Order: sequence, then C-alpha cells, then structure tokens
Amino acid sequence: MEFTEFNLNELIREVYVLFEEKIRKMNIDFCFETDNEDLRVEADRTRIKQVLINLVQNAIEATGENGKIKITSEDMYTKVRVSVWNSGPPIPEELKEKIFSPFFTTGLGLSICRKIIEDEHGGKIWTENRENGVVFIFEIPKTPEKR
Repeated sequence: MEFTEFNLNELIREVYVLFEEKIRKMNIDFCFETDNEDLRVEADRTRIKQVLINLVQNAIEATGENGKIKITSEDMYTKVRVSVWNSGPPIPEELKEKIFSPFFTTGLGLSICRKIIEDEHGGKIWTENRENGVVFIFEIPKTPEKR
C-alpha cells in the first residue's frame, strides 16, 4: 500500500460529495462535525477512503428515508477517530461481532473495513448503539510510527 499525508476532513467531505445527491433523494439530514479543521494523518488514503465509502453507504441504507447521519472527527493524542452515526434500529448484541464476518448477509463490507483499519493501519473499528441509532467508529494512529 501507499502511505501519504492528507487532511482527514477533506477526505470525509470528498466522500460526502459522492453521496450528496443520494442523501438528498432520501430526505436524510446529514451533518459533519470536526474538532480540528486542519487534522492531518499519514495513512493509505485510497484504503481509508474505501472504509468511509462503506460506512456512509451502510448508514444511508440503515437510516433510510427521512433518516439522519452524523459524522464526527476527533483529534486524539496519538490517533484520529471518526464516528459515523445513523438513526435507526440498534445492532442486536448477539450480532455485534458477527456483522464483521465476510459471510454476514441480510453485506456491509465490514470484514474489509476491519482489515484496512486494524491490520493495515494498526487501529480499531467497532460499533455501539447510541441515541436511537448506531455508531460505527474507527481510529487510526496519526503516523505508522505512532502505531
């Protein structure tokens, strides 16, 4: 893979633009909040982009018509964290790991997401039920040397 330095917020907005027309078609309320507009990271931009595409696509499918999506980026000390939240039904406890299987079907591309975030970047990806919805969170170290 190919590690470069990029602004994480610029990537997030780039992915939003890919889905902007769809989000509008479904009358979804979208918001993106960041605590650091000039948040940069050294990562594989293509692979992080793939993760974000999957998570936003999943959020749209999950939240459906008249739904709600919020992305939050957070500058932590040695790592960056991105939260992708949608309003919708909670992930049943019994499925919290199972959804990350390459054989999960109802899939959500989560097995590849976890490979990218955890194996390729030394980070973590997980889900929690919050605020009448579901969040998928990933974090990656700011540099491969902070891994």
